[PDB]
This record gives sequence, C-alpha cells and structure tokens, in this order.
Amino acid sequence: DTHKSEIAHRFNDLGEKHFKGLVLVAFSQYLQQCPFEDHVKLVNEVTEFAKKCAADESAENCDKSLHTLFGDKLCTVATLRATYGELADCCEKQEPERNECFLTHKDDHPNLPKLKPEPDAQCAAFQEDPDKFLGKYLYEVARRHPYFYGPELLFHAEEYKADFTECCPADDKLACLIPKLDALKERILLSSAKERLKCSSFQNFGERAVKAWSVARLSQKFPKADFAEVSKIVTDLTKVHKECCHGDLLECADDRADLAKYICEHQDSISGKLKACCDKPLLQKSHCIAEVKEDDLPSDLPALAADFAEDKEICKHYKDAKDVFLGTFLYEYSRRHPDYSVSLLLRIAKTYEATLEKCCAEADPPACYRTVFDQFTPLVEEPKSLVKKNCDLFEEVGEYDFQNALIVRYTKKAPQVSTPTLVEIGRTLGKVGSRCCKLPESERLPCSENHLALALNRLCVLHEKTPVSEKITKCCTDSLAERRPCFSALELDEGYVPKEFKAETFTFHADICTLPEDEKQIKKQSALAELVKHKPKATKEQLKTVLGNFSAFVAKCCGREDKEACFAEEGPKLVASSQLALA
Repeated sequence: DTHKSEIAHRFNDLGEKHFKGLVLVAFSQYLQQCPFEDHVKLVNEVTEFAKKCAADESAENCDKSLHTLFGDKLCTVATLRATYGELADCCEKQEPERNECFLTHKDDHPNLPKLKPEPDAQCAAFQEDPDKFLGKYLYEVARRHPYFYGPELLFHAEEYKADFTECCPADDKLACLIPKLDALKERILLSSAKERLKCSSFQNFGERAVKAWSVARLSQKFPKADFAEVSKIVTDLTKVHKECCHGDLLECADDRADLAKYICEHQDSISGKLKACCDKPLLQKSHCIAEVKEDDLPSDLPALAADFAEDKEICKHYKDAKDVFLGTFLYEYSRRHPDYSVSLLLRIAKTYEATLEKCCAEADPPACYRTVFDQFTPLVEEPKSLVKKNCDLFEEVGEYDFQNALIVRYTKKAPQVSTPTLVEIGRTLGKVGSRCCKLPESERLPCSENHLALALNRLCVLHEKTPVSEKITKCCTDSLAERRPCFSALELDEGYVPKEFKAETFTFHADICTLPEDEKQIKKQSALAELVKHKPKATKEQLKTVLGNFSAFVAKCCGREDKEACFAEEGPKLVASSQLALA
C-alpha cells in the first residue's frame, strides 16, 4: 500500500504520535538488547526521514521498502558484532534475506531484569519528561515480549499513563499505584501470550489453521452475523496478524484501523454489543472490539442434523466444495456453542471431517454418517469433567495448594523440565483456576481451556528454545486441536531414573524470612518439584505432609530469637527424615 513512498503513506495514515510509538516497539523487539537512547535516536531519525518524504515523495530514497529502510537503520547500530552477536550476520544480507534473518533470531524468554514499580522516582521522572517515560515503558515491554501485538501495546501505554497521572499527584501514598501496575502487568502477560499463540500458529501450521481458529472464535462472538460477514472479518484479521507477526507493524496497525472502522460502520450485520465500543478513541475502539462480549443467540439458528447429518447429498457437497462445506459446519457449530473452548470446536470439526472421509468411501454413506453428531459427545464430556475435577479441587483447597497439586502432576509427567519452568506453569494454571472457576458454569470450560491453550503454547515455544524431551516435542507438533489431549496423555517414563539426591537442594536458610510472600512460596514450590524429581513415586498426600513440615519449620525458625542456629540445627534432621516418608 502506497502513496509512491510507503514511508510517507504510513506516516500520513497513522499520524506522528502512533507512527513514532510503533517504530519504537518495532526497533525494541528486533533489537532487544540495545540501550534506550540508542533507540530514541534511530526512531527520531527515521521519523524525520518520513516527514521529509511526506513533503516530497520523489525525494531520493523515499521509494525504498520499509524493510530496506528499517533494516538499514538497525544495521548502523552500536559496533554490533561485540554486543548483538549473530544479528551482525543478518546485516551482511540483502532483503528479504536480512529481514528474514532478523525475524529468525527474535528471542522469546530472554533474561533481562524483570518489571518493578518504584513510585517516587518513577513519578519524578514522569512529570519531568512523560514522552521519555512512556517511551521507556514501550521499549521495556517490547524488548521483553518480542512478539507483543504492537497496536495493543500502544493501548496499554495509555493505561500505564492514566495510572501515573491520577496517582503521582493525589499522594497520601502510592499504593494508589501498586494495585493498578500489578493488574496491568498481568493483562500485559496474558495479551502477550494471546498473541504468541497467533504468531506460533502462523509459524507452525500456516494460515488455514489460523483461519479455522478465527472462524471458530468469531462465530462464537458474532453469532447473529452470516457466514459471509464472518469470513470477511476473518480474512481481514488474518492479514492484520500475519503482518504484525512478520514484524510489519506499520501496515499491521493501518489495516487494523481500517477493520475497526469497517466493524463500527456495519454493527447491524455483526453484533449488537458494539455500540459503546464504537464511540471510543481509536485505540480504545480496537481493544474494545477485540474483547467484546459474545452476542445473544439469534432466534432463527438452523437445526444442524438435516443439513449435516441427514441431507443425502452430503458426500457430493463434501467432494464438490469441501472447504466451503467444512467452513459452514465450523461456522454453524461454533455460533451455537459459546460454551465450548476453541480447540474443542476445532477437534469436533475435525471429527466431522474424518467421519465424512470414511463414510463417503463406503457402500451406503448416509447410513454411515447419520450418527456423526453422536461422535461429538465423548469429546465434549472429556474437558468438561477435566474442568469439573480441577475446579472442585481449587474450591476445596484454595489457590496455593491447587498450584501445588498441579506442580506435582506436571513434574511427574515431565521431570526433565527445569524447576523454575515447572513452578511457573503450575503457578500460572493455578491462577487460571482462581479466575475461571468462579465464573457461571457455562463460561468455565472456555475460560479454563482457552487459558490452558495459551499456557501450553508458551510451554512449547519455551521447549523449542531449550528442549529436553521428544515426547513434548511431539505434543508440540500435533495440531492445535490435539495439543491438549497429547499433554493430558503424556506420562512419567516408566524407565525415568530418579534424580540423584542432593542435600543442599533441600536445605533452607535464614534469608527466606525477609522475602515477599510469593517469593517465599516459589522457594517452597521449587523444593516441592525437586522432591518429586527425586521421589517420583511419592504420594500427593505424602508430598503434602513433608511440605507441611517444611513450612512449619520455616515459620518456627523465622520467628526464632537466633534465626540461623534454628535453621542449621533442625534443617538436617528434617531433610533426612523427609526422605524416609516419601514412597
């Protein structure tokens, strides 16, 4: 898309403010390591370039591609080789090779110093210089989540800004700030995961698979819209994320804005839940539509049996126009089931497909495919009871022991996985119990299982980066719709050799006493996973007891007149005797 110069075009479409915002995000995700100012200089430089081009588009070099321009700007940076390692190789390559080299080296979980609210100093710096401050924010969130949805990051920057504004000045204290900043980081964390699943999908299953997922999700959201309105939106939205994921965020943001416009101007054909979204400033608008409540079910939903199970011309339809015919099933089944997870709907469309394949090659296909809806029952029953089992446990035991139950379940299934990772998924999925399990019954299953899909994908990108098990690699290669079943089936290698015991690994010391409550928990959950790695046959209940004993002992020695002497004289007794109590 152009005027003549793509850079002018996007400068014009987006405005300086959003243009500069997006350019920073792009430079940060591509160059995660570079200092802040070194990015401010390249953003400024490039922005000036665009400005100059908007004034005279036939100016020399204004007609270059965005890659050529942006990769050039990156490739001037910081005597790279000594700092940016391989990135420097990328700089030897022409387009599209270079861009492709750059994208290939994006780094997912890179260790940098994790996000930390510091109220007085941050506030000073905020009123001192908001654009530096907000920009620092983007740079920081972007370089830590190289696949974060660019235009949503601008959105959350505004939320970050509203926080500091109403909080620095009304100062009877700044626990005005910790609630909000804590709540933001989580919405940050979840949105990054939502998007990484989108970019993961493109990378591993291509665009069809992303389409299916959308058709299923958007049909749930906009069930009053016809198959045609849903495909259009889907086509438009796939192109938006395909862009964002391939790092073209300017084109991405511009096409997104066009989609927001298209949906606000056609609400009547799409959903009755858009009025208050469609009255908002652009960034609030888009975000509002991305998180829209599902619409009420229309009164004229077709009955499905007649079309998909009783029509005697199904095999022909399925031969003559397979994709249309499958898409229509997915659109219909989905709009009907806002209470199913997306992966569940994909698995059902796939069983529907596989049944027609078998049945149409037989002597009497309709006798065969007439019970196809009966194939779905088991499939629905499985997650439902999985969610019931987990919510029940969570309600009975609370968040911390639920997290613990999960950490045991996982470490037994994959003891080769690092302890901080085993503890982090357990903690995350425990939190999902907290959020999903208190919902009305019919929204529990998607909240749970949708959130669990984001966690599994995280697990599988992390795994590809640092792999430890073929069995996980295999779960991570299956379709999105089989991923969860494969993870549920994954189980402790009968031949797995217990991890040799290491006394130091279970020895606690006094430091623990002053740590924040969550850090105290991580340290305990860490030891939990280690206990399981060393005693992989130990009972949940034995683990709960030994771990109940490690907490008692920690509490006691932390309230001790001599904290160290307490730890040193009682720690070893309990380390030895705990081994004896694990089967």
